[PDB]
Amino acid sequence: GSKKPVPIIYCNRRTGKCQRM
Amino acid sequence: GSKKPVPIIYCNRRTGKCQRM
Repeated sequence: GSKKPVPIIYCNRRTGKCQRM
Repeated sequence: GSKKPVPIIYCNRRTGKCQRM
């Protein structure tokens, strides 16, 4: 319940990946 | 100057702040 309610992510173009916080 | 083209940010609710990558 830390990233579910809050759509906080970070896509690192360097590695072409994205995840939630 | 890489986050300009790519709208990659990260708002840390913990500190209630958001910035670009």
